[PDB]
Parts: sequence; structure tokens; C-alpha cells
Amino acid sequence: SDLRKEVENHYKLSLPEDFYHFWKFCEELDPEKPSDSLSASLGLQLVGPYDILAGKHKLNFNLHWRFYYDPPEFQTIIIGDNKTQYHMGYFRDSPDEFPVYVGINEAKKNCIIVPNGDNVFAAVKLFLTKKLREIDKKKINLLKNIDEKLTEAARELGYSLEQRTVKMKQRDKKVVTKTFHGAGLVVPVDKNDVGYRELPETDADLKRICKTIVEAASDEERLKAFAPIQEMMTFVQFANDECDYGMGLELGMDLFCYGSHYFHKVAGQLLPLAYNLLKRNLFAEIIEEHLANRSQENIDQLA
Repeated sequence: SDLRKEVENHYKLSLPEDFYHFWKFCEELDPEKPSDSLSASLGLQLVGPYDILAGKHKLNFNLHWRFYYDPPEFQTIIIGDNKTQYHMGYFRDSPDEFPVYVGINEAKKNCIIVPNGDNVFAAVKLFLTKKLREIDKKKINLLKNIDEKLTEAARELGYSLEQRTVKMKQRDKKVVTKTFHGAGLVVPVDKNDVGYRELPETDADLKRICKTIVEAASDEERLKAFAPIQEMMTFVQFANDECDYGMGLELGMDLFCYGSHYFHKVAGQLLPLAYNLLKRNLFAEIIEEHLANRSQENIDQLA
């Protein structure tokens, strides 16, 4: 329990039981280097809060293995090839609740968060099954052995292995908007529909607006191209005054997701405030620190 406290106090996030059970699974695979037990067969390595379990931390965990498009909800636990910057993370709607599922993102490809089961056994199972369906006879036998052991453990522990579980499908009903990442945003909406209001542009049209800002040819033209964004920020101010905090979280998230440093200032105006109004204060802290140092490479706080 002491080790658990260390892991969870460093991130100020509770970790679900599958996190700890999966460490033990990887310890059975390789007692000497559990974090690397899937490296040879799958190209995956356990990191993040697993670095603490591994003793590699013996310093801001808010930025540790936080890739360029990882929103504060997303906490990296597994990394793959740095050519695509494939990685898996727990996704939490609230810092005070357990992860709602495991998402994957390829940070050199896009900002999309792909849901991959609701626990890390599922996410690794799905990765393995895809790899098995692609490939080398020598690799297959090894993969099939890991698949058997992984599947047996999940069955003993009661963990679903589906990419989209019934639980995940129920969360879809509470998502108020997908955002650019596609993971979805969940905020309280009361019986009077207070809590969220939509943006006045479609996602497609918002991306066009962002494109014209990024491609502006001068400061003068960029200022003019920013007018639709400033207009939406005024709407967000009234939404905040009126307790529809989800609007500013959506606009700020989309601008973060678009990826341009030209949006860092307004994203820093939208997202900390939105998270603080939503009483998700840790996420306000993460996004502030990430916007201040949004690195594309060298995000390992222990290197």
C-alpha cells in the first residue's frame, strides 16, 4: 500500500485495480524487468505511473510522458514506436474518479484518441490481436502464448476485453460533444439543460477557421482571422456566467487539439478556467503546465 501511495501521490490521481494487476501480470512474464516484458514481442513498454512501480524515479509528473496532443484527461501508461509516437493512456473525465477507459493516440499522426477497452488488459489484448492478424511464424507462437496468459488473467480478474464495452456505450449517452480528439467531453447537465451549450460553428467549419489563422501571411491578417475565435470567446464568457461551463471546455479543447502554438494563449484563457469552474482543478494545473512547455520530443521527466 505504501508503493501505491507513492504512485498515486506523485500524479495526484488514483489508479484502478487493473493497473496494479497488469503490473503483476508483467512481473510473471519477466520478474527482472516487468516494464519491458512486452517490448520484444509487441514493441510496447510500460511507463508513466509504471515508471514509479519499476523504481525508475529514485520532477513534474503532470508532464511525464505527456505527448503533444494528450489532454489533461489522458494519462500515458504504455508507449510504442516513436516513429508514430503510439501510446496508450487512461482517460478520466474527472480527477476524482477512476478512468472511464483506455485511449490510444499516435501523436505524430493526429490528435485522435481511439478508445481501446475499459482497462489495460483489454487495450493490450486488442493490440496483440491486431498484431496477430497482421504478421512470421516465430513471432506468432510467442504472441499466442502471451495472448493465452493475458486472456486467462483477465477472465480470473473479471476484466472485459472488448474494444467498446457496454459500460463505454453508456458513457456515450452522457457525452455532450466529441471535440476534435473524439474521446468525448462529459460535464454535468441538469434537468433544465444547464451545464453545456454548443459552439456556433460545426467542427468542420471551426477547423477551417483555425486553418486560416495558421496560414495567415501577417500579424495584421492573423488578427483579422482570429475574429471568429474572439466572438466565440465572448459567447463562452456568457456561458460561464450562466453556468454552461462545457462550452468553454469544448472550444479550448478543440483549439488545443488543432495543435498550433497560435492558439496557446486563448487555450490558456479557456481551459484552466473551464476546469476550475467544473471543480476539476488538477486538470487546470496540468493544462497550464503543458501549454507552458508543450514539447514534441523529450517528454520523459526521468531521462
